[PDB]
Amino acid sequence: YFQGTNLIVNYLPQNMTQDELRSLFSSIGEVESAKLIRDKVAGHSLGYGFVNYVTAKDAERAINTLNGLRLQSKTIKVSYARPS
Repeated sequence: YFQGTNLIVNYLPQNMTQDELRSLFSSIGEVESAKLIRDKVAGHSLGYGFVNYVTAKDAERAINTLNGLRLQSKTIKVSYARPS
């Protein structure tokens, strides 16, 4: 089974801010960094972000707890950020 600290969070609502993203994930455990991706020109969210936990165990708990969470008209996807 895969262990890691780094997550990608997809299908976030357009009005979710980086601070709200950080907060949601901070409820599980200590967050090393949370970054909401936005567009260059218009400042609008691209609807996804990266959340890295201090501990691997907390990233796993974040996936199990928050994957599939329904926010507004979106079902979010939380997974490990892995290459390919």
